[PDB]
Order: sequence, then structure tokens, then C-alpha cells
Amino acid sequence: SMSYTWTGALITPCAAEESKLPINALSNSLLRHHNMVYATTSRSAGLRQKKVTFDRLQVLDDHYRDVLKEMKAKASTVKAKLLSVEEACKLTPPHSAKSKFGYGAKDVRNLSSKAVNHIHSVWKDLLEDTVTPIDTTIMAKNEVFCVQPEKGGRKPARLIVFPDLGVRVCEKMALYDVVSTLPQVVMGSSYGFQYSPGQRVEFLVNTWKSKKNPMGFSYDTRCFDSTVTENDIRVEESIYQCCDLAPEARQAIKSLTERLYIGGPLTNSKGQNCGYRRCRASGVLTTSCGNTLTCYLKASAACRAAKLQDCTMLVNGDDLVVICESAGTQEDAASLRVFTEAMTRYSAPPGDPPQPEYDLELITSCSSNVSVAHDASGKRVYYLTRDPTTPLARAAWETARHTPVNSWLGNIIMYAPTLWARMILMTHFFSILLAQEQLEKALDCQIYGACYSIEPLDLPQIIERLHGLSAFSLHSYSPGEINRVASCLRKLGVPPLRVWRHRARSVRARLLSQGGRAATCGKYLFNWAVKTKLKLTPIPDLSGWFVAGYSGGDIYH
Ligand SMILES: Cc1cc(S(=O)(=O)N2CCC[C@H]2C(=O)O)c(N)cc1Cl
Repeated sequence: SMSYTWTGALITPCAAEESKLPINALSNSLLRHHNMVYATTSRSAGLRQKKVTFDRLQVLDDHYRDVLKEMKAKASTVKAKLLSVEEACKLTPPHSAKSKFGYGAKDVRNLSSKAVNHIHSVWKDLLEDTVTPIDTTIMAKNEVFCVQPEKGGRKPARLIVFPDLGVRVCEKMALYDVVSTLPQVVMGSSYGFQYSPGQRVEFLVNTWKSKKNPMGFSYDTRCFDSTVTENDIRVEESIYQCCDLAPEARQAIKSLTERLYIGGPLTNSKGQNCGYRRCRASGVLTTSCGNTLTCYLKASAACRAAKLQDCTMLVNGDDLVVICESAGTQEDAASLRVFTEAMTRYSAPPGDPPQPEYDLELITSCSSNVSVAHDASGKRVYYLTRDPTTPLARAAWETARHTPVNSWLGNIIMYAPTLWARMILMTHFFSILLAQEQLEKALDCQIYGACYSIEPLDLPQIIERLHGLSAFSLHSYSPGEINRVASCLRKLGVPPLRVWRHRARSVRARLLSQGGRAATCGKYLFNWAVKTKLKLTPIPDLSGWFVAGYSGGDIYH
């Protein structure tokens, strides 16, 4: 069936949308090529609609079924709990979109009687009705990128489809525990979201080593959400249903599946019917877990069809990477063809054809790749990095405009060991925080789809716990990484690293003069900017981070 059916009504914005990079007095210090940065708007919704609207056909064989039976077997060992209303409420983001029934995220977090009462009615309705399609709002996402000449210029906005706040709280009650625990049990070490960036690197490295003659490839399916069929979504539900669940949760999960996850009508911000959906909704609690399960199932079955030996996979939603025993350059390239053919049969055709790789560092998954640097003792060490183009473009935007999500902070946290994050991101933003005296001001960022509220003064401890003390001492990066960064800076008109090192000394001195937690930031985050280093000793914090992905899941911590 068709992924979507449209009425003709436009995807409308809910507020004024900016497309050009906002500019203030701080802009030029970071980036000069302003015309290269842009944000997507509803204005390009039509283009996206065309890319994501197509017919899906599925041909399921024994390998698919065999894999599924195995997945259900592990799933049946899972026991999930129903979340109370108060519990679900506290998982709601302070700035989550308000309900159309008279209450917002604040009312939900405070457990207002109005909010709580409506939630109870929605829940009761889920239990009493398993057939009425639930409404959803389709919106065009506003995201910042750098123009990509060798791609088509600018990317059209991505679409987000989500149900009302009341329904969103109900999803949490019925499936938060499920989507938080099931994946790791079913997929084991292949479930990507259970790792911090350092553990991810470690798992890729040990997996690569575990093979006599390693070979790996990333597999990117075209518009994964749109390739997800009704069958896929019902298979996802049969898996959830394998868990030891409370009778009330089974009914709720069956209801949400039939009424929301399988598909439903699309309404714009103006309240007009835009059409109907028959594929994965990007804005529901099961988006990450569902995509991950479906991707793991199709790829695992595809590996058997292609006869790839000793296949170890790493899955993060729709992002797939596979490492296995090479049977030879020629044999490997042939297998990939079969793999891709099977994936296609399963309704997961490729965007960019997959290609075998024999150098772990040349594989990009989740927009990242492993690279090498050296620690204090001079030891060779691996860490996760990525092309800094998008992170820098977003930093530029956030430099002049406050946003709901601070990507620079999320990036410093996730890529703390990187050359670009340490020299540019940290230097630039701490300078800004210093000038405004907002070092102690908590900021919202996003990690694995979940929203976290974090004080930059806490960066030192956060980084140490996540990446180890070594993150404050890496040096001698690879020529490849150095050149990618230096090249990206010229592309965007960003001052060269030598300028950043000079600025860091100042920011460092400034942080030190303020003593306390600020000084710790200066001492640890910027020890790389001094000629003669300090010792750097552990720093004298709850982390329920890195357990599951919640992209588009409306989750807060
Ligand atoms: C290193 C890394 C970082 C992120 S993240 O920084 O948590 N991510 C990318 C930017 C937005 C954010 C998210 O997924 O919420 C993700 N998803 C995957 C990997 Cl392998």
C-alpha cells in the first residue's frame, strides 16, 4: 500500500519560520560564510512529501520468520510494568507541545486535576475501543544544515507526526518500560542505544578484532519510516505482546497499535485534514524501539539470505552497521548485493548502495566513525568522532538565536574527546557563557532522542564519567581527522584551529579566576590549551543515560 495519501491541504507552520542564519555581534567570531547555513521550513514540505510517498511491497520468507521466532523467544523472557499516571507525567518534557483539550506540559508535570482527569479518560478510551483511528498532527521540522552542493543544494524539511499530549502520556504508561527494556533483551549487544560513545567504540573495535578477516558495511535504507509497513508494525506488536504484561497493558498496546501505530489521519496546525498515514509515525514513543526491532529483523534475515558468515550487527533505530568474516574481496562484494536484494524484498531498499569496507575507521554509522588519538602516556586510543559541518552550522545558529534544544551542548557531551568539540565548541560557548554569567544556568539538550536539562558547569564530571579522564588529554590526532576538520573550517569560514587555541587560553584563564566549579572547567576542559600541563586527577551524579533510544518519543529526564 501507499505510505501516504494526500488531500492537498498544505503542511502548515505554527509560528514564523526563519530560513536564513540569524546574525548578531558574536556570529563572525565563529563563522563567516553565512549563506551556507540554513534551516528547513514548511516551505519545502511538498518536496519531502514526494520523497516519502510510495507503494510498499513485501515478500517474507523462511529466514524472516526464523529470525522473528528467535526474537519472540527472547522477548517472552521480558516482564514489563505499567507506569502510573504520575510516573508517566514526570517523563514529560517541560516544553512538550500542549494538548488541544485545555492543558499543557506544565499542567501534566504538576499533576493538575484537569490534565490527570483527561489522561484517565484517554486511557479508559484506549481500553474500551481498539478500532477508532487516533488523530495526529503533521508538521515540518525546522532543522539547521550547511548547504551541500554535491547532493542537490538544500534538503527539504523532514516531517514529524505525533498524537495529542494526552495520548502521549498514555503511551508512556503502557510502553515506557517495554521500549526501555525489550530491545537489549531481544538484540543483545547489537542494540546500539545501550552504549555511551566510548562503549560504542569499544564494541565496534572488539567486534572487528573478533573476526579472522574483518569486513564491515553500513546500510542506509531510503526513508526508513516510510518503508515500515502495516505488517512490520503488527509484527512489532506481536513481539511486545510476548512480554509478561499486565492484562491492562496488553489491551492498551493492542489499542495504540490498531488506532495509532499502524496508521491514521493527518491534520495540519490549522486543523485541516492533510491525508492518511500507513507507515511509521515519527513522533510516537515506539518509533525508536520499533524501527530498531524491524531493522534488526530484516537485516538479520538478510544476512542469512546473503550467506554472510559470523555477522555481528549494531543497530540504532534505522541506522545499521554490519561487521563479519570476509570470504574475500570478490565474494564479499557479491554477498552485499544479495543482502541488499533481500532487504529490498523485505521493503527496505537502499538510498546509497552499500559497500564493503576493510578499515574500521572508514565506516560511518549514526553519522560517526572511529578514529585514533594518543593519551597522556602516549598510548594509542580509539574514540568516536564525525564530520563537524552540521554541528558547527548549528552552533552558528545557536550563537545568535536561543533554541528549545542546544545542539552544541549535546555535541560537547557526546563528542568531548574530539579535536573540533574541544577546540571550537568548548572555547566558543564557554566564552559566551562567561560574558553573560550563565555558567550555572541549566540548558536543555538531547541525547539518544531524550531531553536532558544540564548545567555546563557540570561538563567536567559528565565527560569524565562518560569518556574517562583521557578525554582531557588526547593529542596527536590522525592526519585524516585533522584534515577533515581543517577543511570543514575553511568551507564554513571558521577561524583556523590556531586561532581557537589562542582564544582557549583566555577562556581558560577567565574560568580559573572565578574559582570553584568554573575553575574546574577551566582546568580540565582546557588543559589542552597550555604549553605545560597540570596533573589532572579524578574529580570528586546519577546516570540513567544510555539505556534506550527515544527519538521523537517525547521523553525528559
Ligand atoms: C555519538 C552519537 C551521538 C548521538 S546524539 O548526539 O545523542 N544524537 C545526534 C544529534 C541528536 C542526538 C539524538 O539522537 O538525540 C547519536 N544519536 C548516536 C551516536 Cl553514535
